[PDB]
Amino acid sequence: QWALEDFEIGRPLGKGKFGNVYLAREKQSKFILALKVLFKAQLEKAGVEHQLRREVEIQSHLRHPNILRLYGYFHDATRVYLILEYAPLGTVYRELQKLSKFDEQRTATYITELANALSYCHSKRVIHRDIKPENLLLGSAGELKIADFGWSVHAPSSRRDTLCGTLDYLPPEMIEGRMHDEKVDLWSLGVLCYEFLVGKPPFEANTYQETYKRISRVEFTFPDFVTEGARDLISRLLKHNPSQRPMLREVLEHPWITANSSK
Ligand SMILES: O=C(O)c1ccc(Nc2nccc(Nc3ccccc3F)n2)cc1
Repeated sequence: QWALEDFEIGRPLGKGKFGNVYLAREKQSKFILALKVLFKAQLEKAGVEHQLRREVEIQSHLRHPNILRLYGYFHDATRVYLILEYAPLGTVYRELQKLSKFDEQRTATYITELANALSYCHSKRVIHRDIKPENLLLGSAGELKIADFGWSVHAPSSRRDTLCGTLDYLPPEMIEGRMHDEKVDLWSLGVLCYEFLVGKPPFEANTYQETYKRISRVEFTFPDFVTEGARDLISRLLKHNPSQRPMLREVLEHPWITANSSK
């Protein structure tokens, strides 16, 4: 069992509504990790305790290269602490703001990485991971890690979309006040891919109700440059009916994936 003084604390990597993630290192081994700090006073207000409590339980059990590993958890009085894997390269979000778009090789690789994570997660009976770029981190060299977990944290940047970066990634079934099956995730995949190539999500709009309009009615159009295998994958992924959406492995199999995927 750990405690706060077992750790040296660096800068905040990102600041959230319930707390902050700090760069840290265990004092003895001098091994660097990321410490999520949860103020716990917003935690009651927001009515989230027991959930989080079993969430550390679940995510404790998740081992994947494309999933950020939760090493441990502890708490004191005012704060809960998640001891996390450190991802040196930061957010795919700032990367995407850097380049303004990715290419098909990068994109295809990220998408297979993600598909593996979600496939793994499903086999572990875990659904509805938050895969929007803000929640995705970059490991040692290029590798892509799903952060999720602690409700969303940001490093200072852009400013533009703050949130209201929200439902672009929400599926019609979720937004529409209904339940969801594992297939929720494959909608996000579609959206992600689009963004990667385009630089913006397919449903982006200057009002919430209009974004909704486009999502639930699945109204989205490709710029000239998007290749059609890309189009096929995306169109195949974004379907009002969950049942018409591919299974993950089918996604990995997709011809365009295999074509440009470095993995
Ligand atoms: O800003 C940067 O250069 C930067 C941001 C993050 C980072 N690595 C990391 N590792 C593990 C967890 C974690 N939380 C987190 C922090 C901020 C936003 C989103 C996050 F999910 N962030 C490295 C650099």
